[PDB]
Amino acid sequence: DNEKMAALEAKICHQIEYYFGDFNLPRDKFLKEQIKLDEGWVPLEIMIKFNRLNRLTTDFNVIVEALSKSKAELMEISEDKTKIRRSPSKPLPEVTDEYKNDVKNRSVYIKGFPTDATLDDIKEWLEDKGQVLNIQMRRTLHKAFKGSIFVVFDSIESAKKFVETPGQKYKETDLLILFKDDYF
RNA sequence: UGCUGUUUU
Repeated sequence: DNEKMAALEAKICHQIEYYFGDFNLPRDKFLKEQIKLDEGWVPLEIMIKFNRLNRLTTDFNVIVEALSKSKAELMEISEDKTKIRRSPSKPLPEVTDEYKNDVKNRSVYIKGFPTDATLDDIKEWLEDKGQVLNIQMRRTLHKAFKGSIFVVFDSIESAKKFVETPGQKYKETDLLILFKDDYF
């Protein structure tokens, strides 16, 4: 059962690091508010209101233990273990031309998922395909999923590898895979 | 990053 706990804690790490990451934090009004009141410190009481974390755990001890063993070294834990924050060692990148051009060059468009596909289905599908930093499910005005996504890879190398892999499928369907540069 | 809408159409 120590095995299941370790796997649970990896997920908790990944989820919280996403929330405070480069691809969510700057567009996350609710998280931004909480981050201004203390020196970046946000209480665990408030973090467990985030739905994906909430399904993983509501136990403070499990979250604190997860982030202590994390290899990303993004999150710090307060002295009293009640609050977490993004390390002042990891500032948010200034959104420059260089930065956005660098993100664009490793961002990929994929179309051909079923419209009833969930984020968890897509994540499962992307597991062996390279380090992915963001998944954006493209939606209509009324919030129906189109069956296309934008994915941001860690490096152009890992994006290129993926884009150049021949006949990629989601179960049944052939996928259209394009650099976001090539999509309009 | 992105996406979205924006009548001094």
